[PDB]
Order: sequence, then structure tokens, then C-alpha cells
Amino acid sequence: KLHKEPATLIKAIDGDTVKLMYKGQPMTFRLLLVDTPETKHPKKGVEKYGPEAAAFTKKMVENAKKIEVEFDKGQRTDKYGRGLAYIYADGKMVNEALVRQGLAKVAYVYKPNNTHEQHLRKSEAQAKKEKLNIWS
Repeated sequence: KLHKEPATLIKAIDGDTVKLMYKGQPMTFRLLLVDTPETKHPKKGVEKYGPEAAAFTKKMVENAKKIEVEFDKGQRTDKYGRGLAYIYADGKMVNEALVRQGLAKVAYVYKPNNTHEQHLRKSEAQAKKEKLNIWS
């Protein structure tokens, strides 16, 4: 069973990345299963809807009382050292909130880190139907 653990915000970095204090250590976290347009893209730079996704993530974590992280059942870090997790702001998953708003797509999935995949894909289908942001 997945479990939520507490964490403390340090800094929001981009739509898809936040730095948190986790078990008393600063760590960078990549949000599992979503791809946001980025402000810090390796090659493109500032993509379309990137500032918007970045502001949404930032506001959501900065205004939270409680941040929780939930790892999935497979690897917990990626090749850059970033934690791979679902992030919750007052009980609300940030990963899902971004997809539901049309500010992220469901990413290419890699088993077994796929526990909330069907849920996110359902939110994404709804955002596409509503033609929100990325889908407008």
C-alpha cells in the first residue's frame, strides 16, 4: 500500500518540479506521471503554457497547510537524483490538479510506477473535452 509522508516546501522550481525538505534533507521532486510545458526546458526554453503551469504548481504548494509526498511502488529516484512522487497539497494531488486543468498531459508510463495512471487519464480526458488550456 502506498503511504503519504509529510514534507515541507523549500521552493517551487517549475510546473513539474518542487524542492522539499523530506526527512530532514532538501530534495528535488519530479511529479510522477505528468508532463507540463516547462519554463526550464533542456532545449526549447520557455514553452507555451509553461509560466502558467509553473504558477499553478507554485501557488498550490505555497498556499498549502500540509504537503505530503507519496512514492509509488517502483524506483523512487530518477537518473538526476530527483524523487519520483505524487505530491499532495492539503489532501489534493498536485499531479492530478494540473492534468484536470489542462496544464499537463499524462506522461509516457513506466511500470510499476503507474498506480494512479487510470485516475489521471480520466482527468485528462475531461480536460480535453472541456478544451482547457493545452487543449484549447
